[PDB]
Amino acid sequence: SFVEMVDNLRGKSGQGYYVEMTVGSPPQTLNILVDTGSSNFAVGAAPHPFLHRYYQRQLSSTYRDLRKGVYVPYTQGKWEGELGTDLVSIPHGPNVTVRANIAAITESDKFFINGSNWEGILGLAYAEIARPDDSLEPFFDSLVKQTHVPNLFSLQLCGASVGGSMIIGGIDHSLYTGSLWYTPIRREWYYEVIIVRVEINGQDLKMDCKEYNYDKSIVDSGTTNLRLPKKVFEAAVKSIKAASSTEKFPDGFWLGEQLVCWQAGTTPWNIFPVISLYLMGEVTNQSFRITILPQQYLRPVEDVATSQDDCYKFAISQSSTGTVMGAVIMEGFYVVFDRARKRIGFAVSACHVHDEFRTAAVEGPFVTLDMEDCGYN
Ligand SMILES: CC(C)(C)c1cccc(CN[C@H]2CS(=O)(=O)C[C@@H](Cc3ccc4[nH]cc(CC(F)F)c4c3)[C@@H]2O)c1
Repeated sequence: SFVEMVDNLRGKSGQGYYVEMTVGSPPQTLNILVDTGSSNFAVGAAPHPFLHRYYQRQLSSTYRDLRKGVYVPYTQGKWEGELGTDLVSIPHGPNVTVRANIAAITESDKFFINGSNWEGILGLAYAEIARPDDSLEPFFDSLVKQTHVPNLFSLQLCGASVGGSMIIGGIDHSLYTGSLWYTPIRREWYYEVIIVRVEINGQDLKMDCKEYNYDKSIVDSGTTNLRLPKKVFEAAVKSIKAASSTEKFPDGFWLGEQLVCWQAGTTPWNIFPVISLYLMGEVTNQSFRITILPQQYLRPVEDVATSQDDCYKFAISQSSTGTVMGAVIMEGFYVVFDRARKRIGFAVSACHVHDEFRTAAVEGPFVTLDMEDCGYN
C-alpha cells in the first residue's frame, strides 16, 4: 500500500525535504521538514516573519499541555518552546492517527528559512538524543507503538524544486534499481554508521579509518551538505582541487561561500572526481561502497545575475562533530532505515543522478579487514 506515499515529499534546493502532516482536532495542516539527524517533533506555534501558518493549541480539542519547557540547539539554528501532546496524521502516509509529543515553538534563532514552505521539523532518530532527555518519546517510536506500522521507513530524496518519497513502514521496490546493501546501525541514537574506506577517483585517501568516523558518522537527511571531519575534509579538498586544477575557482568557493559559474550547459563535470565511501557490511570482513558524482556535491544555486549561467556551490564542508552524510549523499540513493534490524540500506535510486560517462552506484561485496578498528571510541 506504499504507492500512496510515493512522491509525498517536496522541497527547495538547500532547504530540506518536507512532508505534509496534520496536528490537533480539527486537523491543522503543516509542512514538516524530514530530519533523520534529530529526534524532536517541533512546530511553529507562534507568529514569525518566515512562517505562513503555525500550530494553534487553543483551537485543538485534543491538545494536552505537558507543563514543561524545551529547547534544541542544532549545529545551525535553534528554538525553544512548550511541550505537549496532540493527535497527528500524515495525509500521504499510513492511514493512522497517533498521539505524539509536540514541541510548540515559541521562540527561535536561525531555525526557519525565508520562504522554505515548511513550518516544523520531524526528528526521526532515537530517543537517546531527544531533548530535554531520552524520556520524551520521538514521533516514530509512538507511531510504531500505537499502530501496526512496521518499524522501518525509507527515504528517496531526488535532486534536480525537488521532490522525493518517504515510505513509512516498508520498502517500495519501484523506487530503486539493483540490490540493497546494508550497513549496521552502530548505536541507536543518531543513525550512526562506520565508514571504513574513502576513495576519490579510485585513489585511496590512505588515512587511519578512525579519522573518517571522528567522532562519529551519521546519516542525516535534514543536513544539506556532506560534512567531513577537519583532517578528512582537508585531504578531500586537496584531492578534488588537484583533479580540477585545469580550471580555477575563488577559495571562498572551497569554503562553500562563493558560487562558481559556467555558460549554461558547459559545466566541466568531467574534471571533478567521483567520491567513494565504503561502509561496514553485514558479514565478517565485508563492506560495500556508494559512489557520489560531482553533480551531487556541486549544488545548483540561483544565479545572482541577468545571466543564463549554471551556478553551483561546493556542498562539502568541514565538521568538528564527525561525518554528516547529508542530503547530497542521500540524493540519488534509496535509503532504508531498517530500525527493526538495526541497519541502514542503500540502493541506486530510480531518480538516480545523471552524468554522461559516469554513474552513481552502490557496489559490493568488498573485503575489508579490521573494520571494527574504524569505529571511534
Ligand atoms: C541531537 C541535536 C541536539 C538535535 C543535534 C545537535 C547538533 C547536530 C545534530 C546532527 N543533526 C543536525 C545537523 S544540522 O544542525 O546541520 C541540521 C539539523 C536539521 C535542521 C534544523 C533546522 C534547519 N533550518 C534550516 C535547515 C536546512 C535544511 F532545511 F536543509 C535545517 C536543518 C540536523 O538535525 C543534532
